[PDB]
Amino acid sequence: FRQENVDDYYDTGEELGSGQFAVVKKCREKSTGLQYAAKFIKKRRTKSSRRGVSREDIEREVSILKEIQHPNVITLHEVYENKTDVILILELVAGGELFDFLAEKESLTEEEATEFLKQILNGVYYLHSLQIAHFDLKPENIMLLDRNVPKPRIKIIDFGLAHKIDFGNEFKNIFGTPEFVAPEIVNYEPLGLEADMWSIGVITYILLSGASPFLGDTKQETLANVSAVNYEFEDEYFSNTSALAKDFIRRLLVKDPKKRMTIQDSLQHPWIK
Repeated sequence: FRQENVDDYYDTGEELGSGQFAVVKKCREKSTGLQYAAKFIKKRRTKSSRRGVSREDIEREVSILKEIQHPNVITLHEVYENKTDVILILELVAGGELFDFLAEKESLTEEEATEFLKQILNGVYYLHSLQIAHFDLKPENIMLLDRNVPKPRIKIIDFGLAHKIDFGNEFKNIFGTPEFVAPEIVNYEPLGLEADMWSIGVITYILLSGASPFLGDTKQETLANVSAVNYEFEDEYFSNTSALAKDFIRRLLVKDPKKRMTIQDSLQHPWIK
């Protein structure tokens, strides 16, 4: 990573958002005048510390980002590091959240939505081809490059929990928002590409109905619902949803990961064609 001072080449600006471990600010590259999204990740000081992110976890997120290159995935521009932080100069998005964009339009044809879901599936497809499990697929991580265009492109913007599946030993923890994680995760079981697919199933469900399939009033209720895979298509929301759509969701939200559709099967699915 570049050991120089970010402030020497970029002019940080307004804060765009915060996370338990990071804070992304909008910056302007001095020599080009181009805008970027600088993500500040505070380093872990001690192995016993519960604060910050271990340089290994940072290493992992940087390598992944450095490897990927797809229209539906954020791109990494530069990486700076100082005494306390590791700054990732990331591509800057302007369209906002996908779900904020859709939730501003009138009715959204079941097909008009599939066009967006198709984009997501691609990005995931790309990632999975390189054997990369995103592990943090959720609305908040799905924005739009530009919202003032004929066919706005979606971008998977975060890669913190992203893991490269290596033959041999595996990981077990690494889980994100309860509302979107898969049962394998909750029960701390062997993880794979299946988790991402479960996530996709949840996205599509919310995408079409506007309701979460496992969102409890409290983190514990949710995890409980997820663990029990007790979702349902209540006629109050899924009354104007095709049979194929529900089938598509059913094949994704299944407890046994081996029986759960894969990114390829989902693209071959008749609801996507």
